[PDB]
Order: sequence, then structure tokens, then C-alpha cells
Amino acid sequence: SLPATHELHIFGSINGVDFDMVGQGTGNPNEGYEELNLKSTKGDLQFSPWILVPHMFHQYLPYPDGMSPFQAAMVDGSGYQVHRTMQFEDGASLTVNYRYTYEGSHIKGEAQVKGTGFPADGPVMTNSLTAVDSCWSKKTYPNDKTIISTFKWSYTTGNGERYRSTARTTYTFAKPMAANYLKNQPVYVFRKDELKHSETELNFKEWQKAFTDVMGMDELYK
Repeated sequence: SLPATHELHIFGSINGVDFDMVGQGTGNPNEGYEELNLKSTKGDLQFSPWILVPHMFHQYLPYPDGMSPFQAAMVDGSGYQVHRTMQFEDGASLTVNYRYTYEGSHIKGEAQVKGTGFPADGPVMTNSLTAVDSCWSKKTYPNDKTIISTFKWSYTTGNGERYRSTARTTYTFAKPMAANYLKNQPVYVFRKDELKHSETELNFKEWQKAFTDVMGMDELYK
């Protein structure tokens, strides 16, 4: 079905220390909006919960004229896997690998996280990140089974100082995407992310809008 509810098991390590979180959410597949609640199964998170944004379900994303490729792959059941890499301005690096299963309108997601090189006194390990910038991503389709998403990410610390990262996401589809998708690229997506957090529990909200009118959107996204 189009998705209506989801759950996330997100787990792995930050600076060689294991964490594990589980929770349920809901979303709007005609608007790309999603809510998620997460709870730790291994006690207090030893890092900023902000570092799990944006990683905490593009199956909810519509396109202007119909379903996104992500949403289309869920509805026919064939699906996709995800690899994301992020390199931070202080030399830290994070990967996330995602796998999904579908039951009618419900998605179960698994996100394996590995983060390394976060300095002890840095704002990740001291939980001093306070917000994230809304931002543009660019989707390209280098072949009928792959989508590449690129974006520049920033957390806020202190007096609006930015803690910057570069992100690249590789989507691998089981079945080729409809041919029309390949002839209508690139796609630009604008997203806004909101987090309420404690050391054990998070409430997350995401809004997203896809744009297929290409223009000089490339000068605007960069």
C-alpha cells in the first residue's frame, strides 16, 4: 500500500560505543511528512541525538505528478537499500545502511550507523548541537537501478555557528525504475527536520517537497 505507519530500529556505534533505539511513527504519503518516536534500549545516549538527524523513509515522498521512485518501489513490493556517507568539518565520518520490509501500509526500517572521529570536546560528544538548517538535496539517476542524493548539511551550535558536513546517499533498487523517471532528472527536494530529545527518548518530524521543474535549480541548490 502507500505508507501510513513505520517503525525504525536504528543502532550501531559512535566513537566505538554501541547505541540502539526503536520506535514507531506515521506519515503522509501525499505530502512526504513523517513523525517518529524513538526510545533507547541501551540507556543514556553518549552523544548528541541530533547526529541521528537526518538519518531517522523516502517511501513517504510524493513527486509533483505521482509517486516518487522510492514510494513506487514500496507499493509494488520490490523495494530498495540505502548507503549514506557524511564527512564532517572536524574530520569525523558517519555511514548509515538501511534495509526495509513492507506489510500493507506499514514499513519496518533498519538503519546500521557507524560514526568515528568525533572529537571528545566537540559539540557531538558534548551534546551541544541545538538545531539543523532546512536544505535542498539533488537526486540524479546514473542508471535505472540507482539514485544518488547529494546535500550539504549543517547543525547549529553557540550563536548560530554552523557545524557542517557533506552527505552523499546511494539508493540501490531491486527492479529498474519506470523509464520516465530517468528522462526527468535531476530532482531537487527541500526538507525541514525537527527534533525534541532527552538522553533516552526522541520525537522527530520531517517535511519534504520534491521539484521536477529543473531551471537553474542547480545554481540555487549548491
